[PDB]
Amino acid sequence: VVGTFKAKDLIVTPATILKEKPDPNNLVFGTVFTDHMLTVEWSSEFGWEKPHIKPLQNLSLHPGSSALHYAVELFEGLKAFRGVDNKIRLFQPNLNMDRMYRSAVRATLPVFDKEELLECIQQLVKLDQEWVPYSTSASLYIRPTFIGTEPSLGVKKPTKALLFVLLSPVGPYFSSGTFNPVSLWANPKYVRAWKGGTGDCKMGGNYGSSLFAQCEAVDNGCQQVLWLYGEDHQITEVGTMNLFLYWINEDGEEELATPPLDGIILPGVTRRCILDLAHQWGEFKVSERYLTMDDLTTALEGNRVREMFGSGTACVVCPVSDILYKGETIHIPTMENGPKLASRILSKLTDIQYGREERDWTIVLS
Amino acid sequence: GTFKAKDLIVTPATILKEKPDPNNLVFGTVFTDHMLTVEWSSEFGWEKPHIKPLQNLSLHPGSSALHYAVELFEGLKAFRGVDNKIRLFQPNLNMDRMYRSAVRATLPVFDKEELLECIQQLVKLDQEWVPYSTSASLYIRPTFIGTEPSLGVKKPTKALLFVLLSPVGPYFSSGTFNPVSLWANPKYVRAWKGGTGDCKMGGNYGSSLFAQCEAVDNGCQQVLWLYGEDHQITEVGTMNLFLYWINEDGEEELATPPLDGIILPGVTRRCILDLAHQWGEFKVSERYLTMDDLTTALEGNRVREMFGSGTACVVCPVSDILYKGETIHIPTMENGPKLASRILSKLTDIQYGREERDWTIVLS
Ligand SMILES: CNC(=O)c1ccn2c(N3C(=O)CC(C(F)(F)F)=NC3=O)c(-c3ccccn3)nc2c1
Ligand SMILES: CNC(=O)c1ccn2c(N3C(=O)CC(C(F)(F)F)=NC3=O)c(-c3ccccn3)nc2c1
Ligand SMILES: *Cc1c(COP(=O)(O)O)cnc(C)c1O
Ligand SMILES: *Cc1c(COP(=O)(O)O)cnc(C)c1O
Ligand SMILES: [Mg+2]
Ligand SMILES: [Mg+2]
Repeated sequence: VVGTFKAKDLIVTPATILKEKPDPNNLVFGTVFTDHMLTVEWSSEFGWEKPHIKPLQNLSLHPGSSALHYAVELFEGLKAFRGVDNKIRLFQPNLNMDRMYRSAVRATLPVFDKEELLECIQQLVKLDQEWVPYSTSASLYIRPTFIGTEPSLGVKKPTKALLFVLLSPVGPYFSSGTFNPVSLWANPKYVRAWKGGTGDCKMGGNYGSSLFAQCEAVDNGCQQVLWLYGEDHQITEVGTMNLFLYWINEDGEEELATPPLDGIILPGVTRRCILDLAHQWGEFKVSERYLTMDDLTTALEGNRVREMFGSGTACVVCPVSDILYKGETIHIPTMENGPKLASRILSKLTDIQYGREERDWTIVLS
Repeated sequence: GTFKAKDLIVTPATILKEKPDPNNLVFGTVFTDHMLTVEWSSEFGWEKPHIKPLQNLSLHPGSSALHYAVELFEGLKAFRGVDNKIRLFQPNLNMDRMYRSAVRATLPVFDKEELLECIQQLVKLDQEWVPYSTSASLYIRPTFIGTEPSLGVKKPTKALLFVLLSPVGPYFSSGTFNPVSLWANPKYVRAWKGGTGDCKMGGNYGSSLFAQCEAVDNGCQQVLWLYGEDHQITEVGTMNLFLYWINEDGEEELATPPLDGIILPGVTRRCILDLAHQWGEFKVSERYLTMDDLTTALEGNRVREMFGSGTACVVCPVSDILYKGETIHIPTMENGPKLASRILSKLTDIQYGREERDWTIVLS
């Protein structure tokens, strides 16, 4: 019936008692939640209900809900930043709405009007705007979440769903607020995602399967998993981050390389932004290309590697110092090379996020 | 550690729901009066198990089951016998598989015997829901979810184990073989080497819905899951795949894909392999089967039967595969189907207590 919900229909139930804000320098990522959340119910029978902004509450779900049985679920991750000018900005949020819509279609969750969801998210951040931290090293994490709630054990396209948005204040990625280079666990026994799978979507099913390898990484003194793919051991992603390699390539050219979007790579907003910046600067070759462990070890032997880093909303730029592979520790000289490019990218993205320079990539809160 | 069945806290419902007509049941849509719930935390371990009225779950919206598919499930049945004794069927294999799935999911381990006793006590309390029909059964859905209120992608420090009961009818309303048409599109891959395809983890299923919709759009009832450059035939929807044929060496053979990481080790699959091995009437091979193997065999009139196996269907004969724009006929229904019928008769006779078997347990 109701094709899609509208921000103009928002029903706002303000909280009576507002919670004390956390210290932005003693925050664990995604553990502290703001006063309010967005919820929107859908059914096949009646379509989208009116959207609600209401106090953070537990969800009341039928125990047969397909999100709990068949991972009929997806999420997004984007941030609000309090600028040096005290204006709150979103960063490329229409890219998150596009990616969420694409994920919903592949999940068989009901489609929604992307502009109306973004306006609902803006109104939620506006209401909880004092949760956007007063710190140029902290931000407000925005977690749109979309779950199948049909009370049927049939493996089927859902006839009931809930779209909701949580807000979580977060500090710097590492407590130190400076580059803490990560050690990676590279075990080809595990595969994050495969050709013909859903690795290019933020569907919950891609993450539950990763926890065992992450635990093995921590057991072996590593902070993140290096996700290897195929007989040639392609390096694909670092934990929940896109993978960048800054090196002299096989042709002796200075190059920033990242795996191509061939179906096993999550198309990161950060990844997109870094490729755009590197293209704009025009100071070295920019290549979306396959990179193997043998490519990397051959390059290290030839002193051709400068930097390796992950990219993502949570870290921005996460330098890599070491990879544990085939029972050996392989040193990556990222931190002995500045890291010049990683630092330059972090400085440029944070200058844009916190309004130190104007950009088409930011929207001031409505 | 573990919860213990001896600690069960039973809160009976004071209002009972009307039992459904056993001949008008939609699979997994009707739920019984009671459920099992058991809370876990890293801090305190397993809480006492509860049998209480079916209720909504109250979950923190940050629960890792909702964000990162930190979840697994099982599927097994209780059957009201011809002698009116309620029986479970190979339930220890479900407990083994659930335990193994929990380890792969990084959910907390539990005592398999304690969970089975808790399930028996739940079915016993709701035993009148086990249908009065030799074509209907009580579906048992153990479910295990991460309830950590954290957006970190991490091993959960909070979890809920629960069990739902759902009365269900025959797989097809007719209660006779309705052979399935399969949609074979290699662009979709159910599972990969180094993934979780050999575990009943929720994450393996959410990704499948789009392909299932495409199957139904093209007049097919199930997806044929193809893998690799050679187009291995792996599974049929949520069922293991059996091929009864004359193999390349001219030998009568029952073939099924091997457990190399992309196959869910079905209880029904296990039972069928056990029966075929016991009978000793033909070769039994856990081997790769490709679309080219199958079409070469069909061209040589070497195929007898193809069927899916699973708790829901038992034996699901396959009549056709839509592949590369061609409808490929499988002569299953023109060959009896003799083996499919024999397997269905044997397993249903055991389930409904028409013959004694080590595979069944009479309810606690
Ligand atoms: C072996 N371990 C892994 O490979 C691993 C994987 C993911 N990780 C994250 N992490 C999320 O938890 C969530 C997250 C998204 F996408 F939700 F924002 N991004 C992420 O980087 C973090 C993290 C996140 C935020 C702040 C500090 N640390 N650390 C890891 C480690
Ligand atoms: C393109 N479509 C597919 O490939 C497809 C997939 C799974 N399917 C099931 N089905 C579950 O829905 C659930 C289920 C488990 F495992 F939970 F018991 N088994 C299952 O066979 C059913 C079904 C189940 C019970 C009764 C009648 N029909 N039909 C399909 C079709
Ligand atoms: C979210 C995510 C990324 C990073 O995407 P951003 O939009 O830059 O936050 C990378 N890899 C995986 C697997 C992800 O889920
Ligand atoms: C559950 C399941 C089966 C069948 O298992 P049974 O124990 O026989 O019910 C087959 N394949 C997949 C993918 C499954 O999830
Ligand atoms: Mg519109
Ligand atoms: Mg041929």
